[PDB]
Amino acid sequence: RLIPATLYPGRVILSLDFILFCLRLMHIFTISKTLGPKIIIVKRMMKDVFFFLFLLAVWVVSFGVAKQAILIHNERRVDWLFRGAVYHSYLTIFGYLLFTNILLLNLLIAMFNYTFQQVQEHTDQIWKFQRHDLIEEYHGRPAAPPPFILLSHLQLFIKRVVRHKQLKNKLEKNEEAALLSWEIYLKENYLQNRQFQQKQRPEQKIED
Amino acid sequence: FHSKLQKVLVEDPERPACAPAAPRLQMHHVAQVLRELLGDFTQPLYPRPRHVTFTMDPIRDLLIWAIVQNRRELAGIIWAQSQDCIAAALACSKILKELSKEEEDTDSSEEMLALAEEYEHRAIGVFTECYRKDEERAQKLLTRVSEAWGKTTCLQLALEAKDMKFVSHGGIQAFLTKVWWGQLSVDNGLWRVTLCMLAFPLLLTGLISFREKRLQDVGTPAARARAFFTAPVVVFHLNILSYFAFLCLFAYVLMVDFQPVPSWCECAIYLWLFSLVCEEMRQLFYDPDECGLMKKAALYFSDFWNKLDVGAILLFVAGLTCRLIPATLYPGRVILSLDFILFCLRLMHIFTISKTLGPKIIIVKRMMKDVFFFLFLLAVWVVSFGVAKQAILIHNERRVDWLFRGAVYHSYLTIFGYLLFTNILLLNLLIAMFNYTFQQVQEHTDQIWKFQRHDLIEEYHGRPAAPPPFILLSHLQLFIKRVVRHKQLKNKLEKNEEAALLSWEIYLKENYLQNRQFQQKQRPEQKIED
Repeated sequence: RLIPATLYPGRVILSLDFILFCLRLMHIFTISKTLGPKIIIVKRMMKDVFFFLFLLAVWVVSFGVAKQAILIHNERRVDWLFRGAVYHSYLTIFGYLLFTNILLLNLLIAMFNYTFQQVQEHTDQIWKFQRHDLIEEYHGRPAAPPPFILLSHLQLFIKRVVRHKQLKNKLEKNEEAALLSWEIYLKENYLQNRQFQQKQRPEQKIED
Repeated sequence: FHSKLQKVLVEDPERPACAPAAPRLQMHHVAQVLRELLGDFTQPLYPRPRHVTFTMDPIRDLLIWAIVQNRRELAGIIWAQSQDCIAAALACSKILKELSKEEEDTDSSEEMLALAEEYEHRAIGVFTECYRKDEERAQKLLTRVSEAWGKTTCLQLALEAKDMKFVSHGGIQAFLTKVWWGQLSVDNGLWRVTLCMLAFPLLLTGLISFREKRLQDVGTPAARARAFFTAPVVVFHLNILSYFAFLCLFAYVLMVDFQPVPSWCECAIYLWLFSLVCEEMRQLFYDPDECGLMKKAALYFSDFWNKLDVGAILLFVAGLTCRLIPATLYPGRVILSLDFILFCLRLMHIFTISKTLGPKIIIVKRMMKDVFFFLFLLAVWVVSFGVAKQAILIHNERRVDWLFRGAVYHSYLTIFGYLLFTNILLLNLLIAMFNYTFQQVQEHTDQIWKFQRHDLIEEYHGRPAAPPPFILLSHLQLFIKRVVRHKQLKNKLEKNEEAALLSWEIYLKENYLQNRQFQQKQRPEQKIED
């Protein structure tokens, strides 16, 4: 930005900054109950791509190389062959069918489904555990929109110059005694029911 | 065993030389057939002849006599008081599996194949008892040459006996991962290893990790440099990078360096393709156990990945003449291009190391079969509709050359774009042929891959410590040693220490048997029977 002459080298930095901004935008679905755990599993899906790229792009580029090799055998054009091979690879990607739809697709689908299987039980627990950190963070957040939040950012200084009661508070002792007695009664009921119901197991009956 | 023992008894000719009228049974006769069953790698258990005189370990021989003729209840009773009970428990399974495939029966051939799977579990359950009392002392008995079982280790028996549930225990996998690295620590990662191998001046700083902190705190600059080339993972990374750089160079000369005077990389492609086969001299030539040369050739031919590696030279077979006379441009580009394609296909073997995609390549190598016929399910109708495309055009025309290009263009357009049959009818055929053989492989692929890991680990342990580009210095240096097995996976311990190790094993075996019987008496069916 400071020196705007570096157009050709410099557009890519800001464009990839935009791409990373968009990637950071993807965190919003943790609130979504139906897609929160889904983003959770995708964050573990991300690993297989790093190597499926080496499984795909290398052979795509290889066949692009054979495309230029078909053309002519011997030529000396570093700049021209770059554009030609780029165009050939782009055409191959847009269109190859023997390897893309048949051989690679099931590799992809299988690498997916292997780690898709057996995650139904645990993702719910993981996401319902991770909810609380965001809930507490946004509880502790100021009550102003980010565009305007400066009014409180310039106002939270005088209080310091001269935990919340929602998730952690002190009760009155007289009421707490009744609460503890209620808890004692319910614990006694639970233990009594638990032992009464566990004595009825068929293995326990056979042992008896 | 009786029949084969009779055969070896009658076939030995200088045994009847003293008295041909009566055949006399001796000790070496059972030993020879026992070696035949158990494997070539072991020396004969009973020495050749050349009051009461016990042999060493007088229980192992009674255990063989009980195991061979399939005596279930005697077998456990005799094994309950054995000297070494991982090696014996694995040899008892190896013998049973070997002698349970050429019996010509369905009753005892099925009984012994199941008794082997039980001595398997005995060997597994004894070893996890040792692996939970200690960590370092639970592997020194994993790799120790046994003088009472044919001078072989407890790991080579399991590996060669097709023990699929023992070499994938976890206590076996930790020991294999430990030698996959060497003397350096394992809790480092792969990204750090690549960062250090890419940047040569990146090992003298506090980046890479180490175990046996005597060399980590007081770090010797000379030893630190040598440790990485000693490590086999570094050798593997150098090999993969060298092969990939070679393949890129071959692509480069395919692109632009294609001169009648041999381009600066023609001799280079010859020599660095020889770089693959010169190591093949080591893999094929080496026989750690006494094995036949024709058996070595058959084993090499049985490997489809090795078949692809050979097919690299097989498609060289049409390439050297095309290079020698470069006028055959139009016929000759395809040979080298398909050679590149086969090179890329051979490059796909690298993921066997990848824990998450190793078994995945394993299953894909069995996925490859369905494509051979789905091609006949797809391409034939694609070409058929391409034919109808030209049939729509005009009815009668005589242009062999022109209609070829026209039909090729029509088929290419149809492939690029048909939608009624591609996405709807064919897709689910494909997906189903996939998912049918996808289902029910979750349990076995892990065992198969964890079994196949050891061969690559041992190969790269036996590999030289130099990169393929430079490995010629050792290829020209491994000749003077010959002119005038390793201790990592097979070594001899000191007898005084071995006695204590065997006593520790005896104590843990007793504990395991005691717990096993105490826990099996508590089954509900057993309680009802009681």
